[PDB]
Amino acid sequence: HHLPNITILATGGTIAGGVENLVNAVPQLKDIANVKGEQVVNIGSQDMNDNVWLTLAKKINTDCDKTDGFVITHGTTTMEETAYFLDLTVKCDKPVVMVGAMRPSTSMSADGPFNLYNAVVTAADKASANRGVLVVMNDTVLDGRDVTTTNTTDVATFKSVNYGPLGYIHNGKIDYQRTPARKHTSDTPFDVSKLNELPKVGIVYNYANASDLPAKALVDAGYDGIVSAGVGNGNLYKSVFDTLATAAKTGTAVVRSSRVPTGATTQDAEVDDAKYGFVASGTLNPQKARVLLQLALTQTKDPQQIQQIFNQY
Amino acid sequence: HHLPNITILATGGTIAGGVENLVNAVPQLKDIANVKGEQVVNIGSQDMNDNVWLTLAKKINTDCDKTDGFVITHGTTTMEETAYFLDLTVKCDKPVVMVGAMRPSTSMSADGPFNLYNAVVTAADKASANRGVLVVMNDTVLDGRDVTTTNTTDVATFKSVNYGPLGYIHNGKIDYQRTPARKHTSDTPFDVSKLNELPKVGIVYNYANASDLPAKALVDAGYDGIVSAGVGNGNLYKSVFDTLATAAKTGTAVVRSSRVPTGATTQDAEVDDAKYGFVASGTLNPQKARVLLQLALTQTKDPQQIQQIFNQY
Amino acid sequence: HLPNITILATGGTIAGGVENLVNAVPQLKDIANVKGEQVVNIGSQDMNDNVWLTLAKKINTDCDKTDGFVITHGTTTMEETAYFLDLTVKCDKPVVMVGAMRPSTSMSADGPFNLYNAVVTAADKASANRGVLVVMNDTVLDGRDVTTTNTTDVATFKSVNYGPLGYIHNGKIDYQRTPARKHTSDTPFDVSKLNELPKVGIVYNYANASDLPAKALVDAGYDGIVSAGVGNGNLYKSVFDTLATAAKTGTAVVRSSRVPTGATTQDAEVDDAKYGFVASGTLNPQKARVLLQLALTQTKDPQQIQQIFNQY
Amino acid sequence: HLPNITILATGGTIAGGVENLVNAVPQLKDIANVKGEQVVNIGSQDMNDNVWLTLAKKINTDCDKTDGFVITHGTTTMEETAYFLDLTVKCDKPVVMVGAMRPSTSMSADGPFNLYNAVVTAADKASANRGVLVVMNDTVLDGRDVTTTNTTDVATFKSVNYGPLGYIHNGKIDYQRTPARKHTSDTPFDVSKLNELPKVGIVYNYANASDLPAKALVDAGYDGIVSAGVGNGNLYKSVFDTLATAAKTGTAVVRSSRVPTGATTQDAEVDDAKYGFVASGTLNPQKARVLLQLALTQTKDPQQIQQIFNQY
Repeated sequence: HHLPNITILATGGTIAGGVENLVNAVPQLKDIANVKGEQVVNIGSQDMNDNVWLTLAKKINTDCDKTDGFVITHGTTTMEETAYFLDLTVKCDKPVVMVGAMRPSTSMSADGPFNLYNAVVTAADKASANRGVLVVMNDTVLDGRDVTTTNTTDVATFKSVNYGPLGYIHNGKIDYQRTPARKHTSDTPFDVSKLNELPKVGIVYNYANASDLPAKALVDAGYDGIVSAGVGNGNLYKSVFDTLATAAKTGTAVVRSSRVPTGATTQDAEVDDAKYGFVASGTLNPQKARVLLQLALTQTKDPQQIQQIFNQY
Repeated sequence: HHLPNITILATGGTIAGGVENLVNAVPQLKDIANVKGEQVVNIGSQDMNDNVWLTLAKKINTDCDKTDGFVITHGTTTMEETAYFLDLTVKCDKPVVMVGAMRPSTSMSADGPFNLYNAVVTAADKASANRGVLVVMNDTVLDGRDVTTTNTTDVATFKSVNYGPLGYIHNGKIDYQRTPARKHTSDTPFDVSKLNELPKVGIVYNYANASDLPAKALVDAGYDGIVSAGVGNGNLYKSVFDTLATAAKTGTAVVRSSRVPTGATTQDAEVDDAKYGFVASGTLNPQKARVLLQLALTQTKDPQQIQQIFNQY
Repeated sequence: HLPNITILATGGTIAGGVENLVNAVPQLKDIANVKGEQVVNIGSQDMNDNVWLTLAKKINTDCDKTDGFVITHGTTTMEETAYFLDLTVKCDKPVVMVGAMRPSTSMSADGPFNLYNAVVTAADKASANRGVLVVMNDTVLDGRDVTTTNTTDVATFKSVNYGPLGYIHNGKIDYQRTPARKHTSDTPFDVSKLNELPKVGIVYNYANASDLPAKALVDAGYDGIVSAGVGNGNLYKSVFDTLATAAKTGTAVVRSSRVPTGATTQDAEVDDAKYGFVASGTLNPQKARVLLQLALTQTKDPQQIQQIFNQY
Repeated sequence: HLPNITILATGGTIAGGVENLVNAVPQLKDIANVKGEQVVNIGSQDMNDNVWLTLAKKINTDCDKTDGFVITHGTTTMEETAYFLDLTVKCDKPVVMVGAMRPSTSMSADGPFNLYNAVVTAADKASANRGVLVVMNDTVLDGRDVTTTNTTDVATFKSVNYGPLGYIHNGKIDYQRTPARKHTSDTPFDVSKLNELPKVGIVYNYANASDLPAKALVDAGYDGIVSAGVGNGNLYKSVFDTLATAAKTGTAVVRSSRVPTGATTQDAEVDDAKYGFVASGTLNPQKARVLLQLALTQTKDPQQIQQIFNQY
């Protein structure tokens, strides 16, 4: 019979070819779906922020019943953060698919048009429901939790570096062989429909001879939470460790992640988490650990509980 | 005729099996070289710092004539930083080889013994001279500039993620097919033999809704230089960009690197470097960009000159 | 009350006979009651159909007598045996394969810790119902996707298209994935009455390829030929012509690829419908052989072989 | 004064005949004076010895008439042609190969930007003396190590053992590496008088492997056989016995590996000295064929073939 209705929510510039005119930039979209577009905000992905996240999640939650699936156009710099936020806060189990482009739309061999096409194909496929928020880039379907950018410029940068992709797309057909095991979307307790702001969580970097001043500035300003981008398996330079130990004793939530791009920051391996009240991020990298910590702090300030959240989501 | 003399400088705990007794932990070392060991410092790699670096570089430079090659035992967390520092400051063109272990020496299938063996094999091979400071891990020879840790726990974590390894080791023989093109060791102008400290350079992280407070703390404390771990191709969150723009106008050196684990942060692509007085790090990740910036600042505070250094070393 | 784990050996020892293992790796005692048995003693590179049938029958038979199985197997052909077992084992208890890239007498031998992690894996209840597993280098990999990516590296084993199922740290496994394709007790393949498998060989494509290998297999009456194609399963002209003719005579022909990752997709490069060819999807040539052998025990029709290739 | 770059085409067009290219990619005009010529018109999967000899002769002949060459070639066998040219081209001007993973009429076709970057590469003086290059997905790769890693991905081309030579950003190349093995004008191989190459075929190893492919090649008088071995170049028993016998009769036998990265090392698994076998090092089977063909134009002694395999 008929084609699904897919809504395209844009957050920034056009990635192909005016969100209302996408069907004229990529006319092949008409054969896959009845497409409607809305510009929700217009900003550079590098300036992505908590208000945009709250706005997007509310919009998807409210409009879930009116459409068969969503495609979100988003810049590549912070795609991985936005995707995990929505993966935790969207209560709609219809396909929510994010997509961007590594090359500008006017450039030779621009990747955006085919990325957009494939994203609409993903959002229109019934098998894509109930898998969480998805990122479609370079002929691959990736889950919002594991997905990250691995290269500054490559069209193939987006990968799920720990657990792999969910599926591959070839000629408008998707071979799914995986689905994420951690809880997402409608299975999480996080509800943002009444929040107009989120807890303050910052990130500090570790390295040889690291200054403690970044950590001290965040504590002095009353941050709710601090993520450490540790060295190796979440290790801290001594002055950073002293400042964070004190902070965690006096009510700051402290998550140990790693600057190292793959693998888990594991619980009491290098550092005695139970003694200091620290939380280990597992496979969440620093920027994703921030997202989960922010949301955890809307429900609890207890480190043992926060740790359990980091083991479930 | 006879075996080379190799000196093993240790910075921390034993990686096999007491630096003087390594020849009893790995007796096969005797067949490859006449080995001597010295404990230079004893610290956790996560607490690595500028004084240790200055001490190591002086020691290698002074002792260069007394030995055929050096092996340095070092923890894995900051190996990649220490290696690049020495790659720029060591004036000895005999093999300088760093080595560590991802598993403790008492654990089942400890990687250290064979890593140590292979490191001594590398340091004893005449073909290893004139290639810069080398890291030997998991049967692979890696140059100190490109080498980084890719996984929190894997024995195979060390990779040269942009340009690849220099050689592979199989049965005590190395097949070298590459050598680094950027200038190293005795071809650089950096000389640390008279320095008892280095310029202050810190790192700030970018992410959605990033605080500018870490950057402001470093500027207020008079840091000489700031490396930004940007999003994508070295992009900055707006408040971080405003603070750094001001800082660079008033004499702080500012290098744009990326949190993204591979690829170059390229010069005037995303950001107008010439307008703001910023320097693009190319393929140096944030912690390595710090090392080069520190050394650049012992010779110049001019951004155009600093950029040229970042294009040569 | 520790689980009972059976170790079935197929070759030499990977740590330190088969009942010496608890002496070689004393930490095993703390995690399982281990019993060992030497099923065959063969080098992995000489792995064959008989060993496969034997292993599947032993596991299917002893399923109710133990809580899980660890099979010690050499690394060269581990990926083939693992997938065969993945399709033919009807025990849904953990079945975990393990080997070693370095010999047991070498410095920093990988076998002991690998063996220890394999037993940890087979003893964990969360490992059941995931199909046949390979445990190497602290990683838990599914039998369909796992392949060896490097000739000598201890980290060689990877699931190159869809990734691992779990990682192991201090004896605990973080499972975040399970394979979607049907395995073990969900397959129709039953080897309990078979003493032999259909004959399936493999030919390689490259520039200026001889069609002689393909002709030698056709002339010998092979039931099936898998092509290790160039790119997206393409064939050198002369090999193509030999295989189009054999397909018309009822030889089953599967297009796979010499290229180490990605699917050989259906009807994209070659018109499979027209020549009666089957596309392997993500199965590399040696894995596509395994499935084709089994498919041929149920059917010789290409369209139904294609569907099997789309479900298992 | 822009460089003169010649585009030699071997098949269809990768952007948009061969002189239409400057209309298809107008930005080329700003970086080079481009002349095009269609040397053959063949699908990459049917690539053969004749096309190789022709391309090497054309480049060797026209070397002094142009500043660099771009060769448009289909992706399936690009890695083979690139290495053949790398050993036989005596022009030390840039020779750059390029192709496309998506067809020119598809959405987000990769050929135009690839072609543009290839011409950029051939026009840059820093590209000379690095041997024959492949330029794909903003990356500059050497002809010996480059291989295709995925069946469909635009990013498929990688130098999987030693990495790329350079990356291209906004028309500038950051070169940080050059290949150490001898190439182009440093090799002894000269194809200028040859109308044919020695016959070298490829056999695959796997569990329960037939020795029929190997026998079909021996019986036909092949000069050389490359084995795509399991693990570190191992051979299934029956294939081993067939090839040990052929080696004794003077067939040249090279052990390579089906495993996609790492070296097939000398005397490690198999005693090469004793059977007269040669180990391929990092050359995969299809690349090892190329070098073996050329080695056989100078010598039939295994020890000297081994040395060639250790130098080129």
